[PDB]
Amino acid sequence: SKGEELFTGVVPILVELDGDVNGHKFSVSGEGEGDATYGKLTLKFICTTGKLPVPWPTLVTTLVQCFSRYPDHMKRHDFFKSAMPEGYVQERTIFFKDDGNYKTRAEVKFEGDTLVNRIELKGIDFKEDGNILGHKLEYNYNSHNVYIMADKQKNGIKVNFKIRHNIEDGSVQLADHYQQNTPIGDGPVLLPDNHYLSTQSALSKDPNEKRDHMVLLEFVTAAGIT
Ligand code: NA
Repeated sequence: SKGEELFTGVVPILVELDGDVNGHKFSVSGEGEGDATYGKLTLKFICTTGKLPVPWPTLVTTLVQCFSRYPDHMKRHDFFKSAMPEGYVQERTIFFKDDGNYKTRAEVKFEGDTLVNRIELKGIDFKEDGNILGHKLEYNYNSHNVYIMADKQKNGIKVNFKIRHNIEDGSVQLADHYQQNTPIGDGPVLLPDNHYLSTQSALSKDPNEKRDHMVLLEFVTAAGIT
């Protein structure tokens, strides 16, 4: 409705994250655009503090599900856009198997015509020689499904899914994601029936960019109903 009409065209996106993983502090700034009509996201992220101390793929999920394409028949299940423009809080705990965890809190809302994702990330219990702090993950990203359920008690949603990061030896580093989103405003939101978002992502590098960075192209579509 009101929220849905804010995404019918191309919307500029800004992402700002401050992180601390095992005491390694860093900041990331991202810019790009989203076109929910095609579930399309294009963004470029920059580590503004120097070298990123964790692998870029591990930050992908943290670094705007309101850009998902919801088929017309599923639009009544789109919580994310319904919370706009006031926005929502997105919180996650990401458990890296046999390693540490990230806890994140983000506020996603409009500032003017720009969709902004402001994030604080805290990582603890990482192994200094593990796949994360040791940078043993390939610079790529597998397709992932996100499973969404209503959470009535918080007037929001609960989300869970698995991400499998590719290790450079051919193995896999699992990152189990637990997520909750709650509206910032007190207006009504769409509480959905169970469904999922199917996402595909491609990571690349800007050949003229010398700062540590990540270019991302992502397509996201809601599914699972009718
Ligand atoms: Na402890």
